[PDB]
Amino acid sequence: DNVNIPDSTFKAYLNGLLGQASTANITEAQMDSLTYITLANINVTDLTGIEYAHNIKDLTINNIHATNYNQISGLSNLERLRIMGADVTSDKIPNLSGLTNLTLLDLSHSAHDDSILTKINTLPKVTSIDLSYNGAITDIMPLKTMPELKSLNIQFDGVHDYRGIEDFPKLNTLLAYSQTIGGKKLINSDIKSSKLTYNAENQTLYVPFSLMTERTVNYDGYVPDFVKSTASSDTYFTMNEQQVNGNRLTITSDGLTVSDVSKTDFDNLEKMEYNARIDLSYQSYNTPEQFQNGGSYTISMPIYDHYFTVDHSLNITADSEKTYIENQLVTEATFLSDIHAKTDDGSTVTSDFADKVDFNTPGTYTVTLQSENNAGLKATPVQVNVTIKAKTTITADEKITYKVDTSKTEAAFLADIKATTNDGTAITSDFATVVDLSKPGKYVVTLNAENDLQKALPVQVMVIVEKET
Ligand SMILES: [Mg+2]
Ligand SMILES: [Mg+2]
Ligand code: NA
Repeated sequence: DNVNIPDSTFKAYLNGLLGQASTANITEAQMDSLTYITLANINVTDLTGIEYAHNIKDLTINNIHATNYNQISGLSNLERLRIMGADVTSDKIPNLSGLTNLTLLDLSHSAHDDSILTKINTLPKVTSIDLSYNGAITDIMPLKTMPELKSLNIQFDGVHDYRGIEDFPKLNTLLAYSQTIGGKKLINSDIKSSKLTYNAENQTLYVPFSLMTERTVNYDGYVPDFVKSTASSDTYFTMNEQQVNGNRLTITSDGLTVSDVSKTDFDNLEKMEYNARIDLSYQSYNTPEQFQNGGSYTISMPIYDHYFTVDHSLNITADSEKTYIENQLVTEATFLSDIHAKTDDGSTVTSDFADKVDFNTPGTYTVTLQSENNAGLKATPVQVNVTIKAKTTITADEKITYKVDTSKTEAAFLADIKATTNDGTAITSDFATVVDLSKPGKYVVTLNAENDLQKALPVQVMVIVEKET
């Protein structure tokens, strides 16, 4: 019954509580006398022995740079827990389902992500949570399953979607003002320039707000607008990492318009960033009814940040090899169908196929596809390997002559007339339904030959059976 507390600074703290020397020993009975533990702004790196304090109702930890927090997983009699630090990532917290008398949970000012929720949504008696100041917390819907949750703080947190909230069984307070959507867990899109609009007569660039796909949606489906201010604090818009001056911006409910944009400027556009405020103010949206009974539901004035990568290329995708046979003929049009040649726009594809592919010399030929949809076509060309295969050709003798009542098998006959194809393709025959060999005369057996790719032109052999003396 004397307790292992490996951290000198941690034990030092605890001895100060018991009025003993900083380096004194501590007793399973001494641990059990403890009503609270408050570690703040001291470098404590391991919490072992805590697993020991079975009687604390208050654990309060701020900025201690602990490696993890595992050892708290079963303090059944703990009522109020608080752990804050810029380094407290979500992994450092164990699952908290043991904490069966916990009413209060504050993990504010930390570096948690969404994986924290599935550790804390199994808490039976938690009335309130503060996940305030966690920028990487982006969706709070998993907390709908907690039975007693009444109050939730997510101030300054990057949540964007409130659809589901009425699922909360007992919630009457959501504090959710000033989210910074895309602040920690970045939002990026890779996009075709076709999705934008360049007008050369006005020299204007238009960017449709329909691209801002992670924008705030209130619980009832309401989608607030971006502010229309072109002040740097309100809108921060970037082209190729260069901030565009307010004087050039015009903002509507549909999108944003830049003036003074040249054709060269537009073509050179590789990146945009849209960082702006959302127009959602005091008393400007619906509140669900749960929160109207003397609670509060503020989801106001969020901030949105959205990175863009712009692609002006038009690219062509098609099957990249094909096989025809030796001397049949194909028209470029039939060629393109076969390989399914397509521009990414739905414009034209040309080719040199008629130039490169030689149908009379079996082999493999490089066709290069090209396409010019644009005012111009920096449409990089994609190559296709067209393959010609040898025509499957039977060769044989054309006459053979046998005595009556000679016995002959089919395979003997094909051997006798040196019947053969150019590729290992099997010859079929009407031989044994055409020749008699009991009755003299002239019999015409036709040879044939087929494979996966072609049928040969049939060949005739004249089998003469002569009544010889
Ligand atoms: Mg801004
Ligand atoms: Mg109102
Ligand atoms: Na708090």
